[PDB]
Amino acid sequence: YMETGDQRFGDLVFRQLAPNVWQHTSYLDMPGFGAVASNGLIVRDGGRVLVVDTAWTDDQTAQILNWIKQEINLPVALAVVTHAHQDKMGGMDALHAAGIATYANALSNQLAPQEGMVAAQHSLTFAANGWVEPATAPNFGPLKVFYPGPGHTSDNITVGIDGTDIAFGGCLIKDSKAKSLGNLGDADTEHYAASARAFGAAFPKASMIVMSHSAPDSRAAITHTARMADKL
Repeated sequence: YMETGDQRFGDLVFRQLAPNVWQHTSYLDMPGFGAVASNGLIVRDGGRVLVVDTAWTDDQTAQILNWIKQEINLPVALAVVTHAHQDKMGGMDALHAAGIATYANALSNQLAPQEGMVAAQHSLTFAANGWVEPATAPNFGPLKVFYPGPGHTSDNITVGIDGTDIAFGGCLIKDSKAKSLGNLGDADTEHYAASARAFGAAFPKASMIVMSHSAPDSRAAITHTARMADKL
Protein backbone atom coordinates (compact mmCIF):
# COMPACT_ATOMS: atom_id res chain seq x y z
CA TYR A 1 0.00 0.00 0.00
CA MET A 2 1.21 3.51 -0.87
CA GLU A 3 1.50 6.34 1.69
CA THR A 4 -1.62 8.46 1.31
CA GLY A 5 -1.23 11.75 3.22
CA ASP A 6 -2.40 12.52 6.77
CA GLN A 7 -6.13 13.19 6.92
CA ARG A 8 -7.59 16.20 8.67
CA PHE A 9 -11.14 15.31 9.73
CA GLY A 10 -12.78 17.94 11.88
CA ASP A 11 -10.35 18.91 14.69
CA LEU A 12 -8.64 15.54 14.42
CA VAL A 13 -5.75 14.19 12.37
CA PHE A 14 -5.34 10.54 11.36
CA ARG A 15 -1.99 9.08 10.30
CA GLN A 16 -1.92 5.62 8.79
CA LEU A 17 0.80 3.49 10.47
CA ALA A 18 0.14 0.23 8.67
CA PRO A 19 -2.54 -1.30 6.45
CA ASN A 20 -4.73 -2.11 9.41
CA VAL A 21 -3.52 0.57 11.78
CA TRP A 22 -4.00 4.26 12.25
CA GLN A 23 -2.92 6.83 14.81
CA HIS A 24 -5.69 9.25 15.82
CA THR A 25 -4.47 12.63 17.12
CA SER A 26 -6.53 15.31 18.89
CA TYR A 27 -5.72 18.66 20.47
CA LEU A 28 -6.51 20.70 23.57
CA ASP A 29 -5.11 24.02 24.64
CA MET A 30 -3.51 23.64 28.04
CA PRO A 31 -3.20 26.84 30.04
CA GLY A 32 0.48 27.65 29.21
CA PHE A 33 1.44 24.91 26.75
CA GLY A 34 -0.46 25.98 23.66
CA ALA A 35 -2.31 23.21 21.82
CA VAL A 36 -1.30 19.77 22.91
CA ALA A 37 -1.39 16.77 20.60
CA SER A 38 -2.62 13.49 22.01
CA ASN A 39 -2.16 10.19 20.12
CA GLY A 40 -4.18 7.03 20.05
CA LEU A 41 -4.76 4.05 17.82
CA ILE A 42 -7.36 2.60 15.57
CA VAL A 43 -6.94 -0.98 14.47
CA ARG A 44 -8.88 -2.90 11.86
CA ASP A 45 -9.07 -6.63 12.62
CA GLY A 46 -11.10 -8.56 10.04
CA GLY A 47 -14.65 -7.24 10.14
CA ARG A 48 -14.37 -5.17 13.34
CA VAL A 49 -12.43 -2.15 14.68
CA LEU A 50 -10.56 -1.75 17.95
CA VAL A 51 -9.74 1.60 19.52
CA VAL A 52 -6.84 2.59 21.76
CA ASP A 53 -8.02 5.44 23.96
CA THR A 54 -10.19 8.47 23.20
CA ALA A 55 -9.59 12.07 22.38
CA TRP A 56 -9.43 14.87 24.99
CA THR A 57 -13.24 15.28 24.98
CA ASP A 58 -16.50 13.39 24.32
CA ASP A 59 -16.99 15.56 21.18
CA GLN A 60 -13.63 14.73 19.53
CA THR A 61 -14.25 11.11 20.38
CA ALA A 62 -17.49 11.33 18.48
CA GLN A 63 -15.54 12.70 15.52
CA ILE A 64 -13.26 9.69 15.72
CA LEU A 65 -16.16 7.32 15.45
CA ASN A 66 -17.67 9.31 12.53
CA TRP A 67 -14.26 8.92 10.91
CA ILE A 68 -14.33 5.23 11.40
CA LYS A 69 -17.86 5.18 9.92
CA GLN A 70 -16.86 7.12 6.82
CA GLU A 71 -13.36 5.78 6.07
CA ILE A 72 -13.61 2.17 7.31
CA ASN A 73 -17.29 1.37 7.96
CA LEU A 74 -17.04 -1.56 10.35
CA PRO A 75 -18.51 -1.73 13.85
CA VAL A 76 -16.20 -0.76 16.71
CA ALA A 77 -15.98 -3.85 18.88
CA LEU A 78 -14.24 -2.29 21.83
CA ALA A 79 -11.89 0.28 23.17
CA VAL A 80 -8.94 -0.03 25.52
CA VAL A 81 -7.78 2.87 27.62
CA THR A 82 -4.15 3.04 28.67
CA HIS A 83 -4.33 5.24 31.76
CA ALA A 84 -6.52 7.80 33.47
CA HIS A 85 -6.05 11.34 32.23
CA GLN A 86 -8.34 13.63 30.28
CA ASP A 87 -6.37 12.83 27.15
CA LYS A 88 -6.92 9.06 27.25
CA MET A 89 -10.23 8.87 29.14
CA GLY A 90 -11.94 12.20 28.47
CA GLY A 91 -14.20 10.73 25.78
CA MET A 92 -15.64 7.69 27.62
CA ASP A 93 -19.21 9.04 27.47
CA ALA A 94 -19.05 9.22 23.72
CA LEU A 95 -18.04 5.54 23.58
CA HIS A 96 -20.69 4.42 25.99
CA ALA A 97 -23.34 6.31 24.04
CA ALA A 98 -22.29 4.40 20.90
CA GLY A 99 -22.76 1.06 22.67
CA ILE A 100 -19.04 0.28 22.64
CA ALA A 101 -17.49 -1.96 25.32
CA THR A 102 -14.65 -0.27 27.15
CA TYR A 103 -11.64 -1.75 28.97
CA ALA A 104 -9.04 -0.26 31.32
CA ASN A 105 -6.55 -1.43 33.88
CA ALA A 106 -8.55 -2.12 37.05
CA LEU A 107 -6.47 0.61 38.62
CA SER A 108 -7.29 3.20 35.97
CA ASN A 109 -10.89 2.37 36.81
CA GLN A 110 -10.64 3.16 40.53
CA LEU A 111 -8.74 6.33 39.73
CA ALA A 112 -10.85 7.95 36.99
CA PRO A 113 -13.93 9.03 39.02
CA GLN A 114 -11.76 11.03 41.44
CA GLU A 115 -10.10 12.65 38.41
CA GLY A 116 -13.66 13.65 37.48
CA MET A 117 -13.76 11.21 34.62
CA VAL A 118 -15.90 8.28 33.54
CA ALA A 119 -14.54 4.79 34.21
CA ALA A 120 -14.35 1.97 31.68
CA GLN A 121 -17.07 -0.68 32.03
CA HIS A 122 -14.53 -3.43 32.24
CA SER A 123 -11.45 -4.05 34.47
CA LEU A 124 -8.29 -5.74 33.14
CA THR A 125 -6.04 -7.74 35.48
CA PHE A 126 -2.52 -9.00 34.75
CA ALA A 127 -0.32 -12.00 35.51
CA ALA A 128 2.90 -11.56 37.45
CA ASN A 129 4.88 -11.44 34.23
CA GLY A 130 2.70 -8.50 33.19
CA TRP A 131 0.68 -9.96 30.30
CA VAL A 132 -3.08 -9.52 30.73
CA GLU A 133 -5.12 -12.36 32.22
CA PRO A 134 -6.83 -13.67 29.08
CA ALA A 135 -10.06 -14.21 31.05
CA THR A 136 -10.40 -10.47 31.59
CA ALA A 137 -9.53 -9.73 27.92
CA PRO A 138 -12.16 -11.33 25.68
CA ASN A 139 -11.17 -11.59 22.01
CA PHE A 140 -8.72 -8.69 21.88
CA GLY A 141 -7.52 -10.04 18.54
CA PRO A 142 -4.18 -8.54 17.43
CA LEU A 143 -4.14 -6.29 20.50
CA LYS A 144 -1.49 -7.43 22.97
CA VAL A 145 -1.89 -5.81 26.34
CA PHE A 146 0.94 -5.43 28.80
CA TYR A 147 1.36 -3.91 32.25
CA PRO A 148 5.04 -3.01 32.86
CA GLY A 149 4.42 -2.22 36.53
CA PRO A 150 4.26 1.14 38.17
CA GLY A 151 5.58 3.66 35.67
CA HIS A 152 5.20 7.32 34.97
CA THR A 153 1.84 6.43 36.54
CA SER A 154 0.91 3.45 38.71
CA ASP A 155 -1.81 2.52 36.22
CA ASN A 156 0.04 2.83 32.87
CA ILE A 157 -0.57 -0.03 30.49
CA THR A 158 0.82 -0.54 27.01
CA VAL A 159 -0.01 -2.49 23.88
CA GLY A 160 1.49 -3.99 20.77
CA ILE A 161 -0.28 -5.14 17.66
CA ASP A 162 0.29 -8.63 16.31
CA GLY A 163 1.19 -8.68 12.63
CA THR A 164 3.05 -5.40 12.97
CA ASP A 165 6.20 -3.81 14.28
CA ILE A 166 3.98 -1.35 16.21
CA ALA A 167 3.86 -0.92 19.98
CA PHE A 168 2.32 1.76 22.13
CA GLY A 169 3.99 2.95 25.34
CA GLY A 170 1.58 5.76 26.10
CA CYS A 171 2.60 7.97 28.97
CA LEU A 172 5.51 5.69 29.94
CA ILE A 173 7.92 6.11 27.00
CA LYS A 174 9.13 9.57 26.03
CA ASP A 175 10.63 10.94 22.86
CA SER A 176 14.25 9.89 22.23
CA LYS A 177 15.26 13.60 22.21
CA ALA A 178 13.28 14.40 25.40
CA LYS A 179 15.07 16.70 27.88
CA SER A 180 13.08 15.53 30.91
CA LEU A 181 10.65 12.76 31.86
CA GLY A 182 8.19 15.52 32.56
CA ASN A 183 5.73 15.29 35.41
CA LEU A 184 6.67 12.71 38.06
CA GLY A 185 3.82 13.43 40.52
CA ASP A 186 2.08 10.05 40.07
CA ALA A 187 5.29 8.36 38.90
CA ASP A 188 7.04 5.62 40.85
CA THR A 189 10.65 6.71 40.64
CA GLU A 190 12.08 3.53 42.08
CA HIS A 191 10.41 1.35 39.48
CA TYR A 192 10.29 3.77 36.50
CA ALA A 193 13.50 2.58 34.82
CA ALA A 194 12.53 -1.03 35.41
CA SER A 195 9.10 -0.37 33.79
CA ALA A 196 10.53 1.19 30.65
CA ARG A 197 12.79 -1.89 30.28
CA ALA A 198 10.07 -4.48 30.91
CA PHE A 199 8.00 -2.80 28.21
CA GLY A 200 10.90 -2.97 25.77
CA ALA A 201 11.46 -6.59 26.73
CA ALA A 202 7.73 -7.44 26.34
CA PHE A 203 7.76 -6.16 22.74
CA PRO A 204 11.30 -7.05 21.62
CA LYS A 205 10.53 -6.94 17.89
CA ALA A 206 8.73 -3.60 17.87
CA SER A 207 10.41 -1.03 15.61
CA MET A 208 7.82 1.72 15.97
CA ILE A 209 6.93 3.19 19.30
CA VAL A 210 3.87 5.38 19.33
CA MET A 211 4.08 8.19 21.86
CA SER A 212 1.28 9.97 23.73
CA HIS A 213 2.34 13.49 22.76
CA SER A 214 4.67 13.19 19.74
CA ALA A 215 5.62 11.53 16.47
CA PRO A 216 6.17 7.76 16.64
CA ASP A 217 9.76 6.90 17.38
CA SER A 218 12.15 3.96 17.12
CA ARG A 219 13.40 1.81 20.01
CA ALA A 220 15.81 4.59 20.92
CA ALA A 221 12.87 6.23 22.75
CA ILE A 222 12.94 3.24 25.13
CA THR A 223 16.65 3.15 26.02
CA HIS A 224 16.62 6.96 26.28
CA THR A 225 13.64 6.76 28.60
CA ALA A 226 15.18 4.03 30.79
CA ARG A 227 18.48 5.93 31.19
CA MET A 228 16.92 9.24 32.10
CA ALA A 229 14.90 7.20 34.60
CA ASP A 230 18.06 5.83 36.23
CA LYS A 231 18.92 9.35 37.47
CA LEU A 232 16.11 8.90 40.02
